[PDB]
Amino acid sequence: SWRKSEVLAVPLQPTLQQEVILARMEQILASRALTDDERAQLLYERGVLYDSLGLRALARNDFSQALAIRPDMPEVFNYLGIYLTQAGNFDAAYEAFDSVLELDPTYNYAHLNRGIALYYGGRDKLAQDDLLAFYQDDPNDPFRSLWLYLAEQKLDEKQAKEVLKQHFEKSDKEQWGWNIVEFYLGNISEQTLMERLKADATDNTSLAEHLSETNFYLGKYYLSLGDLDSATALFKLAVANNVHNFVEHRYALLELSLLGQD
Amino acid sequence: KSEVLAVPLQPTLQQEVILARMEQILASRALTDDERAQLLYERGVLYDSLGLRALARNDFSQALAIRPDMPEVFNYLGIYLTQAGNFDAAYEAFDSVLELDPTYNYAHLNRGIALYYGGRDKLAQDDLLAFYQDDPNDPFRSLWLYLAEQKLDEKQAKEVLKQHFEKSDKEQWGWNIVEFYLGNISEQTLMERLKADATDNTSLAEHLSETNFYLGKYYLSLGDLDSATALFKLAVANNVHNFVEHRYALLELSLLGQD
Repeated sequence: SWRKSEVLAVPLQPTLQQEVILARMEQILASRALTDDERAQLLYERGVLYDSLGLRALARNDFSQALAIRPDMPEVFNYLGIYLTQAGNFDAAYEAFDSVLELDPTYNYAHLNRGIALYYGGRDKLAQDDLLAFYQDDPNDPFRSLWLYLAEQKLDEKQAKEVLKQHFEKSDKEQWGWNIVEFYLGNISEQTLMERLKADATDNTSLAEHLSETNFYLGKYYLSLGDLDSATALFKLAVANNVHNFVEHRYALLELSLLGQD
Repeated sequence: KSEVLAVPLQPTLQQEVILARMEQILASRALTDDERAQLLYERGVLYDSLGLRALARNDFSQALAIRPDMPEVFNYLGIYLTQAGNFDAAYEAFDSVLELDPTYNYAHLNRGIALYYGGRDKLAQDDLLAFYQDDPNDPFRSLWLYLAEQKLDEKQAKEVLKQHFEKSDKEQWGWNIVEFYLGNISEQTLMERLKADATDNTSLAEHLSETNFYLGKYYLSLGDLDSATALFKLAVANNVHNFVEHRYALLELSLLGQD
């Protein structure tokens, strides 16, 4: 009923170019004219594309095949750890991100992703160490502050908001996601946030991507207030955008999976 | 509040396992032309069901090149032509379907829909009446016939819908939507019945996909573009890629966006 009043995108669809590329990849992979390094590479690329299309099992199959050809692929263990997190296997996810960082200690995203895994794994203090490390590599990225806030808020919400406020204040305030931060701080209404979101989006994909991020963070906000019905609706609304490779899409599905259990 | 939404449908592990296996079989020289054609068709159907309609059309076209007597393939190719807005070419594809196989009934539904979208409502009504006649208890056949008749004569279209409802067993869930069309119940009541009838996330998504399309068409026919647009997006958000209502919610949204 209320759903007709929401800010909504057309759920994202595969593009023709993406489909053309997958068709060509099938043909090249089928041919006998690739060296192992060229194969491992192409399998990784196809895996990234399939993940981006929401086909995470086909992505996993490709990543794993590439890894068996070329073991030195932090990029693959990264995806594998994300998928373990999405599956609720946090212990194994930690071991995957540990492998990422042993192969390549500069592969940053493993801190983000291991942090998220630790968060969902109930290890808030350790999550903060990884998410702080990630934040430090780019303090202007509002999503890094949002994740650090999430990891501090169960323990000390008051302090979490003080920290988030400090992060917002230090930042250049340029990237759109700081709006989500201002909503979390109580500076703006949800109406103001949604207005700002529609105003910023200029086509369907930018709209879908804002709604995927924003509805996930609104979902977590309501969830942490104990409003399960709003949280649920908001996670569903996030996923409806079909931004398959966003962290917020992944963990919106995860949060829905957790609400479905209880 | 959350119960009027489904979790958007996702590929299942089995669907992805089947695709991976299909790739390796197609890469082999183990297939006769007839086996290859069939496997290509099957992959195409799966691709289609996952929303990967260009990969599907690739498989379908290749299958047809190997085995030209495939009404099944022309039917999908017709559907894609309708989705793409190429209604004349769509009519020709469905013509080929029916010339290869006059009993390929769904071609009449699909050509009907294509004629509707192509603005040929009287021609669309011949195909949709014929499709109706083949299964009068299928509410969706009455809904599409109604949609086609209502632009020409709304009073008459309603009176035929009313007779179709009356004559039907009124069992299938789609008759609820017909009841809303007929003015018997409120939209809220429809959505309450939908929630009560769905059993799990996939049937909820499938109901929401159908229902939101027909609600969107109702609003669109009243000139309420905003409600329509929301409803069509809400239909698509279910990810029921292979439903008529999904395909044409997407088409309607492309027509609305073109404006």
